[PDB]
Amino acid sequence: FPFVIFNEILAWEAVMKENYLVKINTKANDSSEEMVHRFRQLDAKLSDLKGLLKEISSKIK
Amino acid sequence: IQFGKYIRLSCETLYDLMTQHWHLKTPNLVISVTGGAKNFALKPRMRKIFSRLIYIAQSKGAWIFTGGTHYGLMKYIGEVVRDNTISENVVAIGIAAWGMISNRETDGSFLLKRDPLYCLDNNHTHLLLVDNGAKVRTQLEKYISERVIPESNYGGKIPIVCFAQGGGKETLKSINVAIKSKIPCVVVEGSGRIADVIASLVASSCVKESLLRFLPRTISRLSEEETESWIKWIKEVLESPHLLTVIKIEEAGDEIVSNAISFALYKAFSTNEHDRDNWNGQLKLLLEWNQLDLASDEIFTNDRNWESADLQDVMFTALVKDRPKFVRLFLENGLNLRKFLTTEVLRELYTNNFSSLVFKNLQIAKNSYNDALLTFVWKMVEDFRRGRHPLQALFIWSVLQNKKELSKVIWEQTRGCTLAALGASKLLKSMAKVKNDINAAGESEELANEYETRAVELFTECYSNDEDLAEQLLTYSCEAWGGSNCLELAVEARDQQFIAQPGVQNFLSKQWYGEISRDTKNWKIIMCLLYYVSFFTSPFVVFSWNVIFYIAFLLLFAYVLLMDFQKEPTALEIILYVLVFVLLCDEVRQWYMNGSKYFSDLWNVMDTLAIFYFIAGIVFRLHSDESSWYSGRVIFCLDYIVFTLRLIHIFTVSRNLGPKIIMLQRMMIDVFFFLFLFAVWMVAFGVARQGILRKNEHRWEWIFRSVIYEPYLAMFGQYPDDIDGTTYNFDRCTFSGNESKPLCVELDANNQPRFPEWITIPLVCIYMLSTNILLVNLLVAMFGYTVGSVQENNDQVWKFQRFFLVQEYFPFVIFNEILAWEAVMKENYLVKINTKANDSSEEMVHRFRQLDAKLSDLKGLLKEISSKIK
Amino acid sequence: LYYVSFFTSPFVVFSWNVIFYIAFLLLFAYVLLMDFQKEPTALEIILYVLVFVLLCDEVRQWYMNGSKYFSDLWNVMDTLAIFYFIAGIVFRLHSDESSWYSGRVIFCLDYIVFTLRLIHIFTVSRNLGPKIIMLQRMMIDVFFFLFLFAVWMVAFGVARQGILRKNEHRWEWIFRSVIY
Amino acid sequence: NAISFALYKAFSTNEHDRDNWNGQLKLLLEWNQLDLASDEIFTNDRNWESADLQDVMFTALVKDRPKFVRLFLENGLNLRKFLTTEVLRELYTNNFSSLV
Amino acid sequence: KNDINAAGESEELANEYETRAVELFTECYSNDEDLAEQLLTYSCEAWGGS
Ligand SMILES: CC(C)CCC[C@@H](C)[C@H]1CC[C@H]2[C@@H]3CC=C4C[C@@H](OC(=O)CCC(=O)O)CC[C@]4(C)[C@H]3CC[C@]12C
Ligand SMILES: CC(C)CCC[C@@H](C)[C@H]1CC[C@H]2[C@@H]3CC=C4C[C@@H](OC(=O)CCC(=O)O)CC[C@]4(C)[C@H]3CC[C@]12C
Ligand SMILES: CC(C)CCC[C@@H](C)[C@H]1CC[C@H]2[C@@H]3CC=C4C[C@@H](OC(=O)CCC(=O)O)CC[C@]4(C)[C@H]3CC[C@]12C
Ligand SMILES: CC(C)CCC[C@@H](C)[C@H]1CC[C@H]2[C@@H]3CC=C4C[C@@H](OC(=O)CCC(=O)O)CC[C@]4(C)[C@H]3CC[C@]12C
Ligand SMILES: CC(C)CCC[C@@H](C)[C@H]1CC[C@H]2[C@@H]3CC=C4C[C@@H](OC(=O)CCC(=O)O)CC[C@]4(C)[C@H]3CC[C@]12C
Ligand SMILES: [Ca+2]
Ligand SMILES: [Ca+2]
Repeated sequence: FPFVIFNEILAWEAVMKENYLVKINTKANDSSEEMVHRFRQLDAKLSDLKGLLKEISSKIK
Repeated sequence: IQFGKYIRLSCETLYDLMTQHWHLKTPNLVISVTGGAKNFALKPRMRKIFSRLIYIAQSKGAWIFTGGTHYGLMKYIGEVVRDNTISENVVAIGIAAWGMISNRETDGSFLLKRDPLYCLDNNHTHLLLVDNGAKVRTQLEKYISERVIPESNYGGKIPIVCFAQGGGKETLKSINVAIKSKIPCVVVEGSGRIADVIASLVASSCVKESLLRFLPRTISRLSEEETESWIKWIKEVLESPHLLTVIKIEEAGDEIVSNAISFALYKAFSTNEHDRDNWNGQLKLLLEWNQLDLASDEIFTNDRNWESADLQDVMFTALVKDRPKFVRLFLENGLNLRKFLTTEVLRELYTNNFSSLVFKNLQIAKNSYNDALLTFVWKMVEDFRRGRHPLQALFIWSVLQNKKELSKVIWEQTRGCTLAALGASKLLKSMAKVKNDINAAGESEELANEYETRAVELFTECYSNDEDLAEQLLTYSCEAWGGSNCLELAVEARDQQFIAQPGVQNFLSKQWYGEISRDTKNWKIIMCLLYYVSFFTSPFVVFSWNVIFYIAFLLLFAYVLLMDFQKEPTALEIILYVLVFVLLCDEVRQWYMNGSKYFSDLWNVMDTLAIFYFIAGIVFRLHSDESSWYSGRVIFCLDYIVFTLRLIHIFTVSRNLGPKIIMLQRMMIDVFFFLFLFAVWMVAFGVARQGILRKNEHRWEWIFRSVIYEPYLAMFGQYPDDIDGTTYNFDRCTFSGNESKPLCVELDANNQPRFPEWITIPLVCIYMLSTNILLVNLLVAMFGYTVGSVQENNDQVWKFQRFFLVQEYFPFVIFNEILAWEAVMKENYLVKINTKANDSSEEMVHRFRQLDAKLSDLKGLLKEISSKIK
Repeated sequence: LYYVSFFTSPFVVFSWNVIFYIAFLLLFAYVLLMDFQKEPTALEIILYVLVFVLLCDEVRQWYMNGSKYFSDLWNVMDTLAIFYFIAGIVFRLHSDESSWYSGRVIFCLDYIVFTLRLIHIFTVSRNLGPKIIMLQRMMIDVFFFLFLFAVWMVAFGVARQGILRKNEHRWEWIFRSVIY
Repeated sequence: NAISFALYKAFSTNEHDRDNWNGQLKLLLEWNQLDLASDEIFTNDRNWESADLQDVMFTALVKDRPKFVRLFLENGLNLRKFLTTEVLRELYTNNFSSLV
Repeated sequence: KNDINAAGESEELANEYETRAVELFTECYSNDEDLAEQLLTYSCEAWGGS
């Protein structure tokens, strides 16, 4: 006891860190617990429906 | 080149260069049409898609054709290719245009501050430079798609996918000449200029209603004669939508690339008009990719052309390539698993695809932990390796290799699924105990705790129906799949949740009370202590008449030891020699009802040395010498403790003492910490207490009477009774070394006690503070946390060892419809599993999909009425 | 050289520093009780070597760190363990029983400080380990208890002297009856 | 989101500042309108070089525009090239607050 | 500590980047652990001291 006294690893992280930063900046979008964004996507065609009937209203008259 | 290889081409033999001199032939080819994007919005969704794309391309070993320059997506493609190649292989060939390269040289190294030219990308290892004064790239698309590979399930043809995301004329032209060529499988995305136009369109004026919301600032720079030509291209692009696939913004899920690549590769495979008859190739194509919902809807939902007899070669490759949802799809559409699992198919499953890393891990278990079911499977796995309920043999194959989702599929096809959910938990707990890995160990224990909870909810559903039918399942060997029944198989694997459940606990209480009508009262049976003889058949009474025999054994062993035990062994002392032989014979029987798990029990060691010290007591007694006859009585006295402390372990059945005695075996780490602190404090104080006395001999053992023993009595209250001052040399001490009194305080010429007494008095008062208060009262808190923490676990532990005490069952003692009932109830269980994923239904986003299915039908019906008025 | 590579892991280097330390305390025990004559005997000098080893091992902890070594609390106690030991050799080598006995008392009081290092050495053991660090959280519960006990001792002990009455009381018969 | 949208809609339609994407970016940087700066300025690949994106980057750091620092890096900006020895000197002497 | 809300928020962000490094390393360790354990020994081109 007194004798005691007297490349590939970086590339491996770069793939896995990239999948981490991807997983962060989309999980705010993968929250998605409200269909109020999908509610916005519904009424995008209801203006197109009434406008297409307004365009056919000029063709009969 | 230095910043790879390059070549300056001119507008077939290109492919002869890239393969015979350069790298390997490919089973895939993904092409990202861009390159003019010196500026590119690398959004996290566009970053997600092209990072999962190259990971997909590395599983198959593709080439990737990009723009080749150092900006935008091609810089990002090369960065993800380079990191994936270092950590099959992806080659990222760039195809640039040689008039747009900045610093042309003619092993040449490559290197103005606002140049409109392009820097070459560093991480494209092979570059193609087209000379002039897009064409040869699309011709290289058409040649590789016509290149015939015989070892493929695509019909050959080297599956080519084109990824369109950007905009401009240079890609809009490159989608037409893609689609004009056969099999481009162009895939568009919902982010970009042109790729957002073609995504929205899936009339000549209706096209220009789009592409001005998406490309408003390039048509104002365009002539009127060219915007009809731009409309003319998107006319031809939208002509064949079976080569166009969209990755929508709303599908921001997982595997959105492989659900877009394989959908594009299937849409250009089902429309060749000679492979539409070939449903086999479309199934093997849909099996490499994980597209299950396309393989069900497009292949199996017509009843068109199959026999469920050539569904076997696609089944064998669905097992070994880990397709758990496709094993389930082949069994839903008709596949006899007891006929598919021949003796040859299991031989090809146990020799080749059974990984030898698992088989060497079972070679570890042949010496480390020798069990009874492990030696049952070793003959079976080495039966086929040396080349019967075979469906459970496939279940063994899938649970050993930790295939979690596949084993849940094969579990639902067994005939005892109530049984095999425990035997899988036994095999998995063996492998999770042989620890050479950490995440593989931490997941194999997880799946062992899935199949244990799977067997728990099975049995509570079994028990909430007819319980005598449910209790009859626990006794079946079940055509000898395992060694033992469903009840003992949870015991060998220590499935404590399965025995703490109220079905088994009510079963064991019925088996312990025996023929006695259960729940009379516990008092009335003791008041009752060939119908009179059948009372004395229940193991509750056989237990009680082994306690009464044991207490009367101890009362005889008491009376022999105190009033009897003369020089020769008297009359009653011989009856004690008979009663220890009975307890010796009862431990011979426990060496006969078990081989070596009897020795694995701790308390079945203590009762052997209880007999071993007793038979040593008869040896020291029969010597007729008081130098040895008295030491015979001392061994019999010390043996009385070991026999009386067996009355603790006998009363672990009592439902009141029972949990508390097993609770007592959890305090032994709180005690051994307390004894460690107390022994160090005893030696530190007891040796420093000898700054009072001073001599050289001290008997070698007057030290331990004063250094160890006298501070030991201070814990129960002794407090240095008359050595710590104003107690002179009147008695208790010798000055000499005789007699056995502890020797005197060191003195002076004044014959005064030399010890300073301002040091020894606060030394004792510190020690009496610590070990009597700052230590024992600490032990209560560490006891008090233990009963707070392990109490809900001790109930499961006591209910677990409650089985062995019922399993154990006076010298006269020593010397069809049930399967049909489970088949209905198991069928309602497997129905309830595979629809509860659909009965989750907590989001109306599926109903949101059902809403807009008619809004296209509404606007289209108004488009159809628009032609009738005009 | 496979037998020697067993003795390279720090688990064994820890164990052979415990066995050395326990045998240091067993020698320090046997010197303090049966030995320790007027001149320092044969075995007593081997104790002077073993305290120099623990002095050199604290020099090394003053060399693997500069001042975070002193920021540790338990790396202060083992320095005054050596400092009271080297003070013990000073009071011993005087050849005067007025001072030679007080050399043995310092060596006796030093035996507590060296034995209470065996508490801090066994904070690795995964069983005693959490509980010894748990023991350093009770010192605010104890110092509250000692505060309540000392105020109750003085309030009762002084009011216990509506029994006796004198004027001198040695200045220290009070503490034998009011506190002790 | 209503003031800056109104100020942008009357800035992109002057027919002499529609060529000036630099002024429409500095306008959209004072207000925190990120989704308008992405969709209306960066989603055409119309006219920038990612070399005069540096003066708008330096004012996106010192005026605490965290979502616009992210927007300039998504659309191409070499941060190891933008952070010269001079830019860090102008970041450690002036905008590095001396209370810190 | 000369402020209170600035102190109570600077300790919060220190506990964000600590939990950010924890979920990084559990993702590092659930992959190849000898690769993950080799990260803990790198000076990493001498950014910090240790
Ligand atoms: C000199 C020696 C050999 C005589 C032995 C004396 C005791 C060791 C024996 C005789 C009386 C026994 C007890 C008599 C009554 C029972 C109640 C029994 O608890 C229950 O029955 C639970 C239900 C209930 O509350 O009644 C558990 C064992 C116990 C305590 C026995 C424990 C061991 C005892 C104390
Ligand atoms: C002079 C001597 C021989 C007479 C002493 C009488 C005992 C030897 C008898 C009378 C009460 C008996 C006990 C009464 C009931 C208990 C609890 C019983 O455990 C139970 O699970 C039933 C009680 C419950 O479940 O609440 C096991 C037997 C036991 C220990 C019996 C063991 C033997 C006992 C102690
Ligand atoms: C903090 C509390 C909870 C702990 C209580 C500590 C006391 C139990 C100890 C600490 C100091 C001790 C005293 C310190 C030294 C003296 C003198 C001693 O007599 C002499 O040494 C004579 C010296 C002289 O006067 O010349 C007798 C014991 C006595 C009273 C001790 C009595 C008990 C005391 C008060
Ligand atoms: C006169 C003096 C100097 C002699 C010293 C006697 C004790 C201070 C020593 C000798 C025996 C030692 C113990 C022997 C065995 C171990 C077990 C060890 O615990 C474990 O190994 C945990 C794993 C397990 O349960 O085995 C912790 C230290 C401990 C208690 C030691 C603590 C200190 C002890 C009591
Ligand atoms: C006459 C004297 C010299 C003989 C006394 C024997 C002890 C000096 C030896 C035998 C048991 C040893 C101990 C056995 C195992 C422990 C626990 C070990 O801590 C662990 O983490 C391993 C145990 C675990 O992780 O459960 C550290 C060393 C230690 C204290 C060892 C220290 C030295 C000990 C006490
Ligand atoms: Ca037994
Ligand atoms: Ca130290």
